[PDB]
Amino acid sequence: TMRGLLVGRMQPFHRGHLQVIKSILEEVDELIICIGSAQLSHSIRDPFTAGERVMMLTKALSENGIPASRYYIIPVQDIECNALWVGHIKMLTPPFDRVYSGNPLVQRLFSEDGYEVTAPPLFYRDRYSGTEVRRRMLDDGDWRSLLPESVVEVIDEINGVERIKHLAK
Amino acid sequence: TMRGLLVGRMQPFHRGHLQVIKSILEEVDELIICIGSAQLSHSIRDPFTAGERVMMLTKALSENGIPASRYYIIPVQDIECNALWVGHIKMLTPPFDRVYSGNPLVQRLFSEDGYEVTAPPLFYYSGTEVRRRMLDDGDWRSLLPESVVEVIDEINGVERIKHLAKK
Amino acid sequence: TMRGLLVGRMQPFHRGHLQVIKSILEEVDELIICIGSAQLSHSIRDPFTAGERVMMLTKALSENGIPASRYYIIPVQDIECNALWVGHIKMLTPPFDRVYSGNPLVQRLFSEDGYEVTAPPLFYRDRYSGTEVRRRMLDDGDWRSLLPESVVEVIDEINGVERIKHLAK
Amino acid sequence: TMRGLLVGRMQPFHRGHLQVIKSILEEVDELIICIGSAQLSHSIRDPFTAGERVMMLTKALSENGIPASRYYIIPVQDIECNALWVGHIKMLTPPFDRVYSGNPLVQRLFSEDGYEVTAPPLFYYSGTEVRRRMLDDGDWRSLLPESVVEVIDEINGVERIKHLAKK
Amino acid sequence: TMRGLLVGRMQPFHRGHLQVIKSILEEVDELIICIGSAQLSHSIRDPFTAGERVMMLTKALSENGIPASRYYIIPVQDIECNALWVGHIKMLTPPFDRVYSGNPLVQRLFSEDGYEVTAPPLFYRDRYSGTEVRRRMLDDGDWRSLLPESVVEVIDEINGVERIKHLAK
Amino acid sequence: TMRGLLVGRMQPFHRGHLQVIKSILEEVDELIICIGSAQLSHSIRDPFTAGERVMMLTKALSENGIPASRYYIIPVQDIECNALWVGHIKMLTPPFDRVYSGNPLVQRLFSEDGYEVTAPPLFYRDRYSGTEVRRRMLDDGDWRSLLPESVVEVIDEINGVERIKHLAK
Ligand SMILES: NC(=O)c1ccc[n+]([C@@H]2O[C@H](COP(=O)([O-])OP(=O)(O)OC[C@H]3O[C@@H](n4cnc5c(N)ncnc54)[C@H](OP(=O)(O)O)[C@@H]3O)[C@@H](O)[C@H]2O)c1
Ligand SMILES: NC(=O)c1ccc[n+]([C@@H]2O[C@H](COP(=O)([O-])OP(=O)(O)OC[C@H]3O[C@@H](n4cnc5c(N)ncnc54)[C@H](OP(=O)(O)O)[C@@H]3O)[C@@H](O)[C@H]2O)c1
Ligand SMILES: NC(=O)c1ccc[n+]([C@@H]2O[C@H](COP(=O)([O-])OP(=O)(O)OC[C@H]3O[C@@H](n4cnc5c(N)ncnc54)[C@H](OP(=O)(O)O)[C@@H]3O)[C@@H](O)[C@H]2O)c1
Ligand SMILES: NC(=O)c1ccc[n+]([C@@H]2O[C@H](COP(=O)([O-])OP(=O)(O)OC[C@H]3O[C@@H](n4cnc5c(N)ncnc54)[C@H](OP(=O)(O)O)[C@@H]3O)[C@@H](O)[C@H]2O)c1
Ligand SMILES: NC(=O)c1ccc[n+]([C@@H]2O[C@H](COP(=O)([O-])OP(=O)(O)OC[C@H]3O[C@@H](n4cnc5c(N)ncnc54)[C@H](OP(=O)(O)O)[C@@H]3O)[C@@H](O)[C@H]2O)c1
Ligand SMILES: NC(=O)c1ccc[n+]([C@@H]2O[C@H](COP(=O)([O-])OP(=O)(O)OC[C@H]3O[C@@H](n4cnc5c(N)ncnc54)[C@H](OP(=O)(O)O)[C@@H]3O)[C@@H](O)[C@H]2O)c1
Repeated sequence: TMRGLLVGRMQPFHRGHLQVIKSILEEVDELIICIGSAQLSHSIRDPFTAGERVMMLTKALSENGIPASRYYIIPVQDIECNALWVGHIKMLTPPFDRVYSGNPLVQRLFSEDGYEVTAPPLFYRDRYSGTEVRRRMLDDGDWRSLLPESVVEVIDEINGVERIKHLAK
Repeated sequence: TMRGLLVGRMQPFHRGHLQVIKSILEEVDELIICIGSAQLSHSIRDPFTAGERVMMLTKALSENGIPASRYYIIPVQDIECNALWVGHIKMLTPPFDRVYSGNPLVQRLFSEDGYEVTAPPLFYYSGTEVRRRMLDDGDWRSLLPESVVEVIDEINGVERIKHLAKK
Repeated sequence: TMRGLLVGRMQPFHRGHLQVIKSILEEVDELIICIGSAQLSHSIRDPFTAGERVMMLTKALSENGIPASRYYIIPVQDIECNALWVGHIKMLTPPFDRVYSGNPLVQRLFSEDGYEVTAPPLFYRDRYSGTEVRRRMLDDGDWRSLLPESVVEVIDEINGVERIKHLAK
Repeated sequence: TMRGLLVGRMQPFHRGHLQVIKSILEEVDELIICIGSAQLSHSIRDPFTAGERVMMLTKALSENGIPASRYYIIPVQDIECNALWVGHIKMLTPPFDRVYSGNPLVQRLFSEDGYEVTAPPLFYYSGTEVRRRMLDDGDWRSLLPESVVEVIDEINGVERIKHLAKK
Repeated sequence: TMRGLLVGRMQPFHRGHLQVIKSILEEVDELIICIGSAQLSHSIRDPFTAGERVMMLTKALSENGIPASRYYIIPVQDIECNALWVGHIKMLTPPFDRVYSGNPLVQRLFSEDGYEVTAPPLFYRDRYSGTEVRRRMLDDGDWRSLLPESVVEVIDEINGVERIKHLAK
Repeated sequence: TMRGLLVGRMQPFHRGHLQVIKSILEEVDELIICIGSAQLSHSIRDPFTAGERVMMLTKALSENGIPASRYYIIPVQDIECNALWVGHIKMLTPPFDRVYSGNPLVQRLFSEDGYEVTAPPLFYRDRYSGTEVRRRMLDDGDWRSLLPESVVEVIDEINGVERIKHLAK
């Protein structure tokens, strides 16, 4: 059993993330998906709580017919010590074989701990990113079209738009 | 629409826990399952890491016919302040309506925060017996779902607990 | 200006504590009162939150005609490092000259940091202590008579008795 | 019976803050005053310790005619999780009914937790001006209650901030 | 370069520890010595601070002619997650190859992380242990004969006996 | 016995630091050397772990013939409360008499706690500083000539150049 790992803030989870995830699922048996910076919420850059993001991911992966036997969803708080972050991830996750990240720090930390590391198989453009999603939530643009419907429903339930607009005053 | 919450150490996850979970799923649309004391591992009482327990639960709920749309699995570290623990849980979980616990402290903490609280529908198969059988070469496997046994083989759980029990 | 310091869990604040406080106020201009183990609540030994204990002290000292200019009330969480606890107290409090404690560890920590340390001027018996108060709350004894009335009112408002009884099941 | 809450860094406590407080006390029976960012000291922006600020507030509210039965003064450290901060405040404070803040984050956090929230009744005297005058030998004293000036003399606040502003 | 690691509380550092250290130095080029439970001080079981123990070890190893090029002395606080403790040690130390410990937990944690683990080459009897040292400090026994002279000098300077006696009241 | 204290990040330890250390050793019997920001690693500004820096200092001071009896090397994590940092240092170190620092904050914190504070006896120019070392590591300049040979050897073993280059992508 070959297990990959992916880590991202997912503020919020959007179609870009999902596309990356599906691409990774072509080359691993199971994917561990870590929601990074789980401690950060209620800012313009990081509006949603760990729990809200768990909800988004859990619903999105279920709505798209990905079998539950092929993924794990795990919130992970940042820590002060970079040299310990890999150990922190390992404690919170099933054993894994390969890490997917385009981030140099994430790459290097996992590589120094002896893991295989590769870039994600797909890169999405800025117009489909979290920054664009949040900007559209703020400016009454079409944020919904950038997200799976199951994520839009989470955002409606938790009043995500009202939250982010209030925080931008 | 109606979401329940359950919290336990699950050291390890056994057929008892699964029976309770299925029973709760007859009363709620979705169940949030929190793995408590996520920080504790590598002792006789708490042998498995948070990650290992996430793995056990994820596999066990998938192997049994439970749709993924009906549960969430969330590791939760203990904190020093009891008066903050409910807030900690809330931050880490989807919104929920009702808590299932037989533990007086858990009940009272959630009750003071305005949640409906009730005992689990079923009382049972115990973690103490599972761990004792792992230590004494008893039939621990029969107390667990097969998917959990497979996790324990992969992570060398028995060897771990036996080593930790030395002098 | 001569400033004393006193530290206790005050679970809850009872007439014994108050008697000690009044005795200390005969020999200092101002008394800093620290509520220790501020992080502990919702147990048989430590039922009340920091905030609840602040309330108890603030009300009790006001009801008994002690002028506000003569005291400070400060919640203090325990820390893991004993060697740092005095520094932690100092950061959270006004400057002070003398510490009142009968506890050997508290005495020694403050003495090693160069403070004058003395035992409290009065010692109350076990039958008037927090242990007796909590035991009476549990067993339907006369807990009210061990407390100032203003503290009884705090306990009624926060449902302290119901809390402690539930926790003892 | 009706309890308000106010939160600010109070670096230092000045006549502005006191005016706001007196104005709030016309609308509530009791006011909980939280000294925020209690962990920050010894910078140009945040020169004073939690303890020093507790001292300033305690003395200033006593010197002005405010009865002790009408307020509580509580230092509160910042925490990493915004979603926990309200729970943190609640643990450290008496129960309260209404929050006074002009800060959008503070407003929204308390509002999501079910509290009534409103802007302070008065907008003003600023901490930035006080600190600038301490640094540049201006008339900082006139911006503060006399009891606060006395705290700052005792703790050598001016000398501290001047030393910290060096190269 | 073959590097060993040893970890102990060293409350205080005594001749037994030193004997073990010298035996280990016959088998490795360099020895990393970690002072565990660095956060604990001012109790009967753990009287000395991290700093005081660093002082004891530094002085003792220098007085006994062990070259400075052959050891490292590193204080290490305990952490709540056993699954992170090895990562915590690794962050605070030079790279190492082999761990010396008789403790089952320490053995298993390091072993799971891929390190070679072995028992210490020598075991000292109870009569020469920290427990006996501390007991003799309390009861006016001959504690000095159980410690290197350089450690005795540290304990005199920091008033260690006076401390532990006060804490036992 | 007169004991000084020095604190710096030492990212990495270079000849400038060593020169300052030797100058201080003309004025004190013993020097406590604290490695500050011990929690920070794996960034352009702070590339090396606490352990790696302990290794650099231990090797450099031993290669240059400074007797082991004249120094202590101690990693110190930053903390959020400036008013506690001196207490944190004191817990982790032997007792000391005088602090050497050019940093206003460090000076004032120690000074408020009653310590004698002075500037270091020597100031090295920017061209010999950590910033210049790290810049040369990144840009294939002569970084080696700015460090003691023992430190170069540490950096080769831990692949420090490869690390910092990867982190700069
Ligand atoms: N010491 C520690 O605690 C530590 C150390 C290292 C990393 N971490 C954490 O690990 C998490 C992940 O690190 P990160 O740097 O990747 O943070 P991140 O928040 O996930 O940022 C990565 C950036 O790249 C974008 N991105 C990710 N995958 C992409 C793809 N396939 N194509 C295009 N753009 C892509 C993201 O866009 P979107 O805005 O669309 O998501 C985001 O703008 C973070 O929470 C970080 O804080 C923690
Ligand atoms: N401040 C804080 O951090 C805080 C505050 C409150 C609670 N917590 C945490 O929350 C968790 C919940 O506490 P808990 O005591 O309920 O969990 P627990 O540690 O799993 O203990 C419950 C005990 O009752 C058993 N049990 C649970 N459900 C049962 C059922 N339906 N029938 C029969 N037996 C049942 C368990 O058996 P098994 O061994 O077989 O599972 C276990 O022995 C703990 O991890 C605790 O640390 C933390
Ligand atoms: N590292 C750290 O964080 C650290 C280090 C040292 C101390 N502390 C904290 O400092 C606080 C105070 O320490 P403590 O040992 O005094 O704890 P404590 O909870 O205040 O206990 C002292 C005991 O003596 C009793 N007592 C106090 N004053 C008395 C008097 N005048 N006459 C008779 N009985 C009296 C108290 O009785 P009642 O039950 O009636 O109150 C209690 O039973 C605690 O919260 C402790 O945790 C923390
Ligand atoms: N997660 C967390 O830990 C968390 C989350 C939210 C907030 N907080 C904390 O809570 C505190 C509250 O935030 P805050 O931004 O309101 O406090 P703040 O840091 O005091 O900032 C408010 C600013 O507005 C000014 N101000 C306040 N009330 C005013 C009034 N009635 N009229 C005119 N100006 C007024 C203050 O001036 P002066 O300088 O003169 O006082 C200050 O410049 C902060 O310490 C923050 O760190 C923490
Ligand atoms: N999660 C975590 O933070 C974590 C996990 C594992 C371990 N640790 C820490 O690691 C450190 C070391 O663990 P430990 O279990 O070895 O603790 P320890 O307290 O340093 O040693 C345990 C006992 O063994 C004795 N001993 C050690 N070496 C001996 C020898 N060669 N011959 C005879 N007796 C010997 C010690 O004697 P003396 O009294 O003479 O010293 C002590 O009584 C501790 O600080 C522990 O807290 C931390
Ligand atoms: N609350 C807290 O946790 C707290 C409070 C205060 C300070 N600290 C910590 O204390 C440590 C030391 O503070 P610092 O401000 O001195 O930081 P630093 O980063 O160690 O030094 C500051 C700068 O001064 C340079 N420098 C040092 N000594 C010099 C000399 N003799 N001649 C010329 N340049 C010299 C350093 O050069 P190089 O680049 O060559 O090294 C560096 O560029 C830091 O780790 C800091 O984080 C922590």
